[PDB]
This record gives sequence, C-alpha cells and structure tokens, in this order.
Amino acid sequence: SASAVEDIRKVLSDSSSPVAGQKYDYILVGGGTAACVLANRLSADGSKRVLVLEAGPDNTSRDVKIPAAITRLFRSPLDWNLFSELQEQLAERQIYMARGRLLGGSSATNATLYHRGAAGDYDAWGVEGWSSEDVLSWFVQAETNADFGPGAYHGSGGPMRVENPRYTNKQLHTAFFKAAEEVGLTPNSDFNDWSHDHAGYGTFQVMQDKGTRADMYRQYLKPVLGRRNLQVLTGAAVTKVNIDGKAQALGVEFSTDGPTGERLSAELAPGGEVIMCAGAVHTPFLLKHSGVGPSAELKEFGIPVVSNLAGVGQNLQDQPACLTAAPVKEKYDGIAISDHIGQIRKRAIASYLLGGRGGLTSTGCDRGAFVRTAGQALPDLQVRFVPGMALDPDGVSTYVRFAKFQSQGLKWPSGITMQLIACRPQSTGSVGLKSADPFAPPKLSPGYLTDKDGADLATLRKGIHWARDVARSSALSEYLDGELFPGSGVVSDDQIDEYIRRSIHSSNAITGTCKMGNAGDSSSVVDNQLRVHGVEGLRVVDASVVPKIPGGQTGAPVVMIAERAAALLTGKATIGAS
Ligand SMILES: Cc1cc2nc3c(=O)[nH]c(=O)nc-3n(C[C@H](O)[C@H](O)[C@H](O)COP(=O)(O)OP(=O)(O)OC[C@H]3O[C@@H](n4cnc5c(N)ncnc54)[C@H](O)[C@@H]3O)c2cc1C
Ligand SMILES: CCCCCCCCCCCCCCCC(=O)O
Repeated sequence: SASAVEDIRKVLSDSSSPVAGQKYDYILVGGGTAACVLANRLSADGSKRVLVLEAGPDNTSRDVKIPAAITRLFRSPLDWNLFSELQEQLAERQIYMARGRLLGGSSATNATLYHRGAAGDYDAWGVEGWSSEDVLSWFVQAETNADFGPGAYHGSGGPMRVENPRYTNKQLHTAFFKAAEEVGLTPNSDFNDWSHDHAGYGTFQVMQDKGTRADMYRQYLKPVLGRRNLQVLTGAAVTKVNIDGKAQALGVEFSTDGPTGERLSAELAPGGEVIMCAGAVHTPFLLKHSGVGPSAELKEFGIPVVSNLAGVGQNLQDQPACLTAAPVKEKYDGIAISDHIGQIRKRAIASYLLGGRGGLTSTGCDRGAFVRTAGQALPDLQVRFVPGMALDPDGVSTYVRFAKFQSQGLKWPSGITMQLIACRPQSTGSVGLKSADPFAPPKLSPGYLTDKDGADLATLRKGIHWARDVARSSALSEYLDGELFPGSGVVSDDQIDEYIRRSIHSSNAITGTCKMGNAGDSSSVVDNQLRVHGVEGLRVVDASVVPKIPGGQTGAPVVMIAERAAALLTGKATIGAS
C-alpha cells in the first residue's frame, strides 16, 4: 500500500500480460479470414472462452472500407511485404506476394470477387467427407445476395455479403462482352451456379455491401466483438505452438512489441484446442517452428521434431498472371478517367459515400471470363477485364503506381487491360524456413511455370493469343488505339514466353501448404477432421488446408471451410463416417 508498489507491480505488471491467469478452450493463431469466422462461431454459445492472436492492427482504415483504395493497400504497412526467392526459371526475380496483416487478414486486402469455382474442383480432392455434394450446403450458409434468394446454389440469411458490383457505368464493359461474343463461341455464364459449365464470359460478383468492402472482420467479428466470451488480441505476433509419447498442444507462445520479446504463453483449458489460421503462407511457417514439419528442414535450424510431416510448406498453389493492355483512340474517358485528373475527383467522392456508391466502388477486374485454352476438363484460364490501361506488365505494381498518382499526375493514358490467370495451375511452390528466427520472413518460392509438361506456360501463352483475338474483335477494335502493351514487338511463341516470365505476377490466391488428406495420405498434414496428424489438440482452419486449388479466387472457399469446421467443432455437424 505504497505509491511505488501501487504502481511498479500493480497497474504495470497486471497490464504486462493480457493472458496471465487464464485458461482458454480455443486459441486462434491469426485474426485473418477463417479466424474471423471461427471467432464468431465458437464464441456464440456462451460457454467456450475463445482467444484470437493477430499480429496486425485492427482494421479501422478508410483504405480498407473503400475498395478502390486496394491500390494504396499494396506495398503498405497493412501488407506483410513478402518477397519470394530468386526464381531461376523466371529470369532472376523476386516475386511480390501480397498478404494482409490486419484483423480480417487478406479479406481486408482483397480484390473482393466472389468465387466458389466448379463442382469438379472439390470432387478432385481426397474426398473422405469433402465432395462437391458435401460442401455446397456450407457455401450457402452465409451467402446473402442481390442475385436470387431461394437458389440451390445461393442462400440468404448468413453474414457474408455478396452483390453485383455497384460501378458499371461503362461502354467498355459492354464492348468486352460483345468482343467475347464474337472471337469464337464463348457463351454467357453466371458463375458459382454449378448447373452452369463455368467456362464463359460474364460479371464476377463482389464481396461488398452496397459498395463498401464486406471483409470478414466487418461481417463476422466486428458485431460479435465485446462478448465476455471473446478476447481479441491485436498486435500479437505468434512464435510457436507449445507441445506435449503423445504430443499434445498446450497453447501458444506470442509477443506484443515483437523481437524485444517477453514471450507470453496462452494456456489451454482441459478441453482442446489450438487452431491455426495464419494463412497458406504463415501457418506452415509457424508449424515448422512449433516442430511440426519435414525433418532435416527442421534439423537445419535446430528445432525439436514433433510429428515429422513432409507435407507442411509443400504443395503451394498460387495461380500466376500476365497482362495485355491498350489505349483508346480519342475517347479519353474511364475508368482511370472516371475518378482521376492529374488528381482525385470530385463527383466520385460524392458518388461513393452518400450516393448509394458509384465508380470508386471498384475494384478493377470485376468482369471477365473462364476459358478452356486446349479443351481441358475444366477452364484453365481466367480472364480479368479492367476498363483502365495498365502502365506496367505486372498488374500488381500498376495498382501501386496508380496509388502513387496524385498531384504529380499528368493524365493516366486511358484504355483497357486484360489480365490472364492460370486458374487451375499444374506447377507448385513451397514455403520454408530461412533462419531459426520466428520474426524473420518465411522464405517463399511460388514455383510459377514449374510443372514438367510446361502446361502453365502454355495456358498463359494461349491466354495472350486469346486476348489479342478479343482486342481485334469488331466491337473492341472500334475503341482501341491498337499496338497493345506486350508490344507488337512480341510475336513468336518464344517471344511471348519471354514476356510472361519477365512480367509474371500473382493473382493472389495461395493455397495447399497444409493439405487435408484421408487415411494413409503420405503428403497430407491434416486428416478428414482438419486435425494435424502428429499432435493432439491442434488443427488448421485455413486456406492452407485446400488439397487442389479451385477455379476462381480463394476467399469464398476459405469462408466455408471455416463455417463447416466451426459447425463440426460445436457439435452441429459431422464429417465422414463414424
Ligand atoms: C491482393 C489479394 C487479392 C485477393 N483478391 C481476392 C478476390 O478478389 N476474391 C477472392 O475470393 N479472394 C481473393 N484473395 C484471397 C483471399 O483474400 C484469401 O485467399 C483468404 O483471405 C485467405 O484466408 P486466410 O484464412 O488464409 O486468411 P489470411 O487473411 O491470409 O489470414 C492470415 C492472418 O494471420 C495473421 N498472422 C500471420 N502470421 C501470424 C503470426 N505469426 N501470429 C499472429 N498472427 C499472424 C496475419 O496478420 C493475417 O491477418 C486475395 C488475396 C490477396 C492477397
Ligand atoms: C482501378 C484502377 C484502374 C487503372 C489501372 C489499370 C488496371 C491495372 C491492370 C489490371 C490487373 C489487375 C491486377 C490486380 C491483382 C489483384 O487485385 O490481386
């Protein structure tokens, strides 16, 4: 009862650890996409104390809410700023792999876009309880659209928010659809509907609420925040899972204020259970540091091997991208133009916010196609059509320069871009360790254009040809001032292949590093129930768990694995046979 004791021990030491004295039945590593879902679900019933440990800040930024601000988000303090390893097969470089560092995670860094892919994508897995039939229902739990309400295929009621994009106000969007209608039999589609083929031109539905970003923080965690049940720790960087014959998860080592550690431990109640949600990048990284991974890889930096699972960090699927762009003949107007000059509009600030949301509702690349380049079982090619002209052959770093475009501006040249993605790529990469330091970046190699048969490079080369075909269509050629971006200089197949490879970039959909398998799956990391093989009380509920990357983008399937898993964990639902 002094004043120095009343301080240097009370207010200070009590405030030192926010986890001292407890006792949690769920500890979520990461406050990203799936984590947000899980926190909502496992905290709903009042009885189970749930803790989420996110390294980033919470999302309060206006740059998250307004979707056109995606550009400002890219090489920012809100991104993990991950760069890969020198890719020999990609002419030196060094590939940037955007990832969210934030509550809501990557769903807050998102290009929005709602894709489930194809029924076949899910059937192609090691299906012990995870067939297209099994997973459809959970897709629907959430949904909530302005595109039907019965559906089969589309629900309403759950917290996700999908809609057709509130900006359209173009004649370049119509120009694209007509150009696609020509250019060879491409029929219209309205995706996610597994009655439909999947291949075809159309609009992508956006993960937005009347033009505002509907990330998983906003939709799952924010309303459920301030439940006595739920402790959300922001700025908390996880170091490892604390483990144990029978390897047993005990909790999680973490650190507020980083490398100047003070290594705190979150403690598990007699129940379970630590569940990983750090993403396809950071989940395998953290597990390797927790001692769960390829032995020898773990031996290399002297960490005790628990489990020994060769699968962790392996089977990284990212779906790479390239680009054709072109300016318009004396038609200076949109989309660059529908919100620039060289300085931000004006009208568009009034259209977004208040006005029920106009252009700047964004993103770019809202609309496009799924295409079979060589009559594959499923479309190998994704086309993303932007009604703006790219100024770099790396689409990501075009966006970065677009954000860096204010007050210095002349005028953004004004035109169109077609981004070409290999949806269901054959090449794979890996996520490893670079040192014994859990605060070091995790050593990525995406392994683009790596497959034996050169299938990825092909699908992408044919994509360029497809794009040019479209550009030369009666409808588009009307608008276009020709000569493209790739260049009239790049004509041969070898010259296309040097261009892509010099220009290849990420369409930002990384999966599969802790893949779910069944029975005796030697390359798998988790079982049927998303367990983790060598360790009890530990699971992954995460993009990392995806056996084969599906067709479109990845958010939607992640917020589905999270739903289904949360249902499994809280009684409510089973997976497989008892
Ligand atoms: C630029 C970009 C655009 C995209 N566009 C689309 C799109 O248009 N449509 C679509 O469907 N999908 C899109 N995606 C994909 C989708 O956002 C992700 O696939 C999905 O969010 C992955 O969910 P996750 O559970 O892995 O969440 P993540 O958000 O990857 O969760 C990881 C979280 O864990 C935290 N974390 C990491 N390490 C630690 C640690 N050591 N301790 C504590 N916390 C940690 C991170 O801060 C992060 O918040 C895009 C992705 C990117 C990067
Ligand atoms: C809304 C800005 C429009 C003007 C800039 C031109 C568009 C750039 C080219 C399109 C490729 C898009 C790459 C983004 C990749 C991603 O979002 O994950």
